[PDB]
Amino acid sequence: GAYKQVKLGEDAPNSSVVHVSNPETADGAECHLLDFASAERPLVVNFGSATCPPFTRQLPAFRQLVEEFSSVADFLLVYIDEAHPSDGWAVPGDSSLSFEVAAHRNQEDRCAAAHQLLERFSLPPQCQVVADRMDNNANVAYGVAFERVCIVQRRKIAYLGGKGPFSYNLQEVRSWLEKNFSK
Repeated sequence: GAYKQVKLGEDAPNSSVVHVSNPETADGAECHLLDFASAERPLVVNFGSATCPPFTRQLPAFRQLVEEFSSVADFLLVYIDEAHPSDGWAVPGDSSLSFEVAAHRNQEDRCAAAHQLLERFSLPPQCQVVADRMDNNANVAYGVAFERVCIVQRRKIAYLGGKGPFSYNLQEVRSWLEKNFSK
């Protein structure tokens, strides 16, 4: 109504997004989040942007999850609005892991930033990538505060990272996957 609040167990919002080609569908094609979900296979959805350090710091660990589990689970990176958009002048005095991105003007800018991200962090095609639409519908529906992971299973939210200081933890996602595939 006036605000959204998603929780564990609820139906996963079928947000509108745009494909970002990640070759080994047409680049920029419109699609929906649940287009990437299949049978009882978990879909691990990782929301963030290049200027969000908690997100980029764990992108290598995300890549490893994709490598270890893509035969049994699907992976989707949803590129949202920049956490810390650049103004182009100030020089990060520390060498930083990720790269600067200015505030997106349009969908093309957001898709371009996702293309930059995929190259910088060596994400493989099995890590499917989309960009949120410019109305930020996926960001708002999934309650993302700069970065979040949601695992969708059987059309419902099976895992939803919390709001604590260290709630964004891809090794907790690893644990979920280990449990799901264990006897």
